[PDB]
Amino acid sequence: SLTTTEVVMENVTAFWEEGGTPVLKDINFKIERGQLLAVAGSTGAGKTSLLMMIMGELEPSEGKIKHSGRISFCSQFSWIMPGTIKENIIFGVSYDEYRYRSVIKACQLEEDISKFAEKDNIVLGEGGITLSGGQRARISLARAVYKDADLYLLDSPFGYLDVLTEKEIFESCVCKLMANKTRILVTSKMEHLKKADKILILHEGSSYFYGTFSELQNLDFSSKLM
Ligand SMILES: Nc1ncnc2c1ncn2[C@@H]1O[C@H](COP(=O)(O)OP(=O)(O)OP(=O)(O)O)[C@@H](O)[C@H]1O
Ligand SMILES: [Mg+2]
Repeated sequence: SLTTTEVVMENVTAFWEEGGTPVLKDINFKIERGQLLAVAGSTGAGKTSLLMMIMGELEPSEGKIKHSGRISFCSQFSWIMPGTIKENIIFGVSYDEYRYRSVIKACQLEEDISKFAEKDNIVLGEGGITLSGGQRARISLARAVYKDADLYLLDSPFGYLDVLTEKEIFESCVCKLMANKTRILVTSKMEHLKKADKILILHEGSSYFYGTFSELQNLDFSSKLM
């Protein structure tokens, strides 16, 4: 009877356009501190909107959202500010060389940085147009992981990566480096769902499944979707 709960949603319904159809309807879940929740579902299902509710950017019309803590958010827009790679990753936080190194290794940036003589000190322009798609994605993830937060909201960080790079980062970063952090990972990959503490599958704004992977194996659409 000591509770470890970090995020709760109870009977949550929300509208982006207050009057039409809800973007999220009757959503219920809870995440305990240090757990990984995988959020899956087709394009447009409401996955990012769910993260937005957690961040206070979308308010419910019904229900309650409970969370107290610092959030770090890795958006679908893999964005880059003018400045160095190092400056992009640290992004206004205090510098901790041990932490910085652990994050660049876990996000598979070691080999990319170590390529130039100027290492991670070379200035990027806004957009980081001289980087590869995957470099931009990894720098964006590294930024979110470097922040010292209580809840990590990782919105499909692996979209632009090849399947081998994605596997290595999911294992080193999400599963290992962040093992004791509360994480919500938007992903529909079945291998990732296996490793999650809990799973929420959304469909057209409603909950299609919520529970453990063993509870999912016992039941489908998810096997088509993943
Ligand atoms: N800020 C917003 N204002 C108005 N409508 C929005 C907003 N954000 C999302 N929507 C709409 O709500 C629906 C759900 O969008 P959302 O971004 O949550 O989907 P998603 O599950 O993240 O999809 P994807 O996998 O494509 O990223 C979409 O039809 C989208 O057009
Ligand atoms: Mg999205």
